[PDB]
Amino acid sequence: MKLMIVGNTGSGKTTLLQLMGIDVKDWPLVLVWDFAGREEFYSTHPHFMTQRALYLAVYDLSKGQAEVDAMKPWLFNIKARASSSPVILVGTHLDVSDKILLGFPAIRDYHFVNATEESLRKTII
Ligand SMILES: Nc1nc2c(ncn2[C@@H]2O[C@H](COP(=O)(O)OP(=O)(O)O)[C@@H](O)[C@H]2O)c(=O)[nH]1
Repeated sequence: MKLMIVGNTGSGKTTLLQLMGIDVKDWPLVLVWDFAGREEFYSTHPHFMTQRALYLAVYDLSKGQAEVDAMKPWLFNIKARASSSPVILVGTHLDVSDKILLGFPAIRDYHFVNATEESLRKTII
């Protein structure tokens, strides 16, 4: 369960959390979301978490075609949250390797990267 530490900027939130723009920690049940202020707490209304989200669904492409299949449930939950929500599939680990669901969200594009060096970055719109 969650502990949400809310208050205007400057109130003591971060210093209080002595107890042990958004800072999510685990406090050893074991609980902590620490919000800098008003703007940051507003941003996490469920409306925004579901409806103003652009998703990168990232998978490791060198395990095979069961990790494009471990991903279908992600794509199904992404759809449960909001069914119009854009998704960009990215398989990583191109450098190390020898399928793409036409129920699923609006899959915007799909890339094959080596996530480790410069060569997607513009498709992110
Ligand atoms: N060769 C190669 N290694 C990668 C690539 N992407 C991630 N890695 C490595 O694989 C591991 C994956 O870790 P990480 O980036 O933390 O994965 P995360 O759990 O999804 O956040 C790291 O050691 C990376 O150095 C890639 O595209 N190519």
